[PDB]
Amino acid sequence: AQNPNCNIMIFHPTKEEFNDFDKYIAYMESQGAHRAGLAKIIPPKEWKARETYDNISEILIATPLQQVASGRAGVFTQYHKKKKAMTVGEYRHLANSKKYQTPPHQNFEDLERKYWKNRIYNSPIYGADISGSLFDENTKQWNLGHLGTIQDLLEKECGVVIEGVNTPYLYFGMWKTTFAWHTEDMDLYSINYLHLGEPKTWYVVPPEHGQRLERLARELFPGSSRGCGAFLRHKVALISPTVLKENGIPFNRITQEAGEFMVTFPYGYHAGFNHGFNCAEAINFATPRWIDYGKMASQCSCGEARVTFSMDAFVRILQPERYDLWKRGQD
Ligand SMILES: O=C(O)CNC(=O)C(=O)O
Ligand SMILES: [Mg+2]
Ligand code: NI
Ligand SMILES: [Zn+2]
Repeated sequence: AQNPNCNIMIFHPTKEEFNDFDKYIAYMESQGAHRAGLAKIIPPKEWKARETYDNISEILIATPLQQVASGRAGVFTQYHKKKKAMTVGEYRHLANSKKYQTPPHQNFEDLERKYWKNRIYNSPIYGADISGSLFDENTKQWNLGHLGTIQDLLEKECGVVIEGVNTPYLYFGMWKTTFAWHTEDMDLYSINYLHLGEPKTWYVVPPEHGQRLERLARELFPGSSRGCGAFLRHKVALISPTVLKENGIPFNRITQEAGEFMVTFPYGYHAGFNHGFNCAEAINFATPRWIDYGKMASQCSCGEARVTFSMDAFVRILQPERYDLWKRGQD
């Protein structure tokens, strides 16, 4: 069995290997990369996403989100308070202000320590989930707006044509902006490209051990767990590496830098934080190996998770027994 300890693997494809996206994902899986839940892909030196980032300041962040924490430093939830619209140039200035800028630090490990010590005492503002793309249309390799769609994959594997679309999203971050513990909708893959700026630290639980994280989360968030049998779908709970280690939960960590891709694999729980002002692009995708995970994915039906239009067909076709309850939660 390849990668039996479920370590995060780092790949360096050549320019020839960077042509065929599906083939390279399957290659990484042949080497056991999915066992970690997360892999890093460093593009060949010949590749670029676009020519420059000099002209992005007028992008609008219609609904910036202030991430307010409750709990203790290692075990907390966050809610998202909506703020007034601002441009990416305005948001960048805000991120660099004395109130929000990254503190002085020695290295990524010192900054990680500072994040976990101090996160709860601040409320950073995240420009998340903005439909759009920063890949140039002429970039033919690993262009996150030109991937094969999940609807086409379902149709190819199962024969059923469905409605829905699959487009990328932009994330503008600052110091301490946080992504809560989650797997993707319908336990899909994700791919995330860090276009510019400061790093993103990731934590990940191997898919084979996801239920250990879920059991811990029910213990640590007992009100939330009574409210919903899949409350991590709400994407609000944080648990620190120290707390995971104290509770014996298998996990790994890695820091993504600008110019690097990360892939999350089906049912790979992940969480993390941004080091300072940055911009990422991410999208969900599927492969044949996903279908079995999609059929078994948990679902939130309490009303909180509320998701895209395109998840309807995935539930309806893959999970017909659950569909009526799930759809009630959507309405
Ligand atoms: O970058 C972020 O805030 C969160 N991204 C992801 O969870 C992802 O790419 O799957
Ligand atoms: Mg612009
Ligand atoms: Ni994710
Ligand atoms: Zn729920």
